[PDB]
Amino acid sequence: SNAGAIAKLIPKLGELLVGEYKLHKGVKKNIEDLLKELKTMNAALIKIGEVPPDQLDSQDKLWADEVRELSYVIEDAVDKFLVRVHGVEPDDNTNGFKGLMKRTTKLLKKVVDKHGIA
Repeated sequence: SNAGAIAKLIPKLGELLVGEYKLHKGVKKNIEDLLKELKTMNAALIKIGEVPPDQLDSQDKLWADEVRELSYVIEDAVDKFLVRVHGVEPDDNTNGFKGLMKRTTKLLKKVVDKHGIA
């Protein structure tokens, strides 16, 4: 699977959506959001994958790459579980949500031109 690595992250985020963590409801809100994007992005490769590599351009290659690199951020999703026992507390500032929401919206704005992913 060329983009399988990204698809394997689907369940990775679901672990926090199932209710298996020691955090408030406001925390999981960050996880459900991440998966919400990958859910459409990943599935997109399946629909758009129908076309040959000739249709893809120098930019298209970056579109998918940006989604793959995002996997690095997903690690924090489950890491939040250990961060608890560590003594550290959740913070909207430290969480850097501004970087995740901005990194996602950028990719989503590109998919909206295909189907209109809100």
